[PDB]
Amino acid sequence: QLTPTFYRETCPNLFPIVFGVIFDASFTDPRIGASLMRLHFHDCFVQGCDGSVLLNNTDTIESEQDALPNINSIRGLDVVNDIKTAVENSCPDTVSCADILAIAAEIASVLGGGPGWPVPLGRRDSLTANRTLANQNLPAPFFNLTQLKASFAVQGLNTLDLVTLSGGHTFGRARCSTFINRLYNFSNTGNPDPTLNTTYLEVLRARCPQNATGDNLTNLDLSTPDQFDNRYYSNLLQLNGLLQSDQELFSTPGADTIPIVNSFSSNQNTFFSNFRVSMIKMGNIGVLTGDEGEIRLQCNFVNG
Ligand code: HEM
Ligand SMILES: [Ca+2]
Ligand SMILES: [Ca+2]
Repeated sequence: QLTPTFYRETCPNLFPIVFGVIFDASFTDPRIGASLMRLHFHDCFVQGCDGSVLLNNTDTIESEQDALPNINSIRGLDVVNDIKTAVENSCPDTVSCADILAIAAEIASVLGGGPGWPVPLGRRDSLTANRTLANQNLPAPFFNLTQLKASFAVQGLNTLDLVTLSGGHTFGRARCSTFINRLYNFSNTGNPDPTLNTTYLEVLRARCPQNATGDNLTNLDLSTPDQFDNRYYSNLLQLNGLLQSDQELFSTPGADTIPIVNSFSSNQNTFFSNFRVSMIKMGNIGVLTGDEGEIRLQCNFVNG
């Protein structure tokens, strides 16, 4: 039974240590926060929030890091190991990698202006990984509302939960290819997605030609690119949602989620509160406790 003081005696100043690490790691990278959060997300949806995603390729394991949604996309496993190293120098093999990811996501929010909350801890690391599962569990951006809702149900999350965690896109980056299909030829129609702001449609065609020498980066939130706030929901009202799965929350005739987007864009505090709740719920998926699993000494390889 996960408890926020699971380390009260075991690792007294756990939080202070990891907080410091993530803070210095931002002196040169104002994106590591968003990167760390999304990392905790990709862990939970596959096999459970058990760090299974941080495992590298072995003669015995085929890393999830090579699945369609992970390859050439997720980042920051480096800053992740720096945390482990510093935590170990204080609490020799007592804190799990799994928990470290969960603590990073909360700290990231606080460090970006967003809300905070007491993180329940006590999970244990796994001994396996599942690449194929990864491909069939993480939602893709070209999914329609029906599809998105179903993917969250598999995890035990509802419609509110879906629209609430999408707020994570209030900061961070995304490569051209992930949304370019709605810039020139949507649905084989030869024309741009009719639900994308025309002004933005230009700025975007600028950053993402119809053929260049590679994938350029662009902010998920044109309003407040690095700050955690309800701007992401406001943007939807003016058709400025970057990804296809973002806009669909508001521009899907019929809706169900529309009143919720409206609700949030109005009262940021309201949005903030559902979040704290939703993040806790997600951090409880397929957890390993008590004597299950182990305490990894190095987050990239299993003990031995
Ligand atoms: C509901 C389905 C979701 C879809 C379809 C989705 C899709 C994406 C895609 C395609 C990218 C960017 C393209 C790339 O860089 O390769 C991305 C980035 C991001 N997503 Fe999501 N995402 C989803 C849910 C979430 C959730 C639940 C969170 C966390 C609460 C989240 C947090 C982020 C962050 C912070 C980034 C950028 C991180 C960075 O800059 O490295 N996403 N997402
Ligand atoms: Ca996992
Ligand atoms: Ca923002």
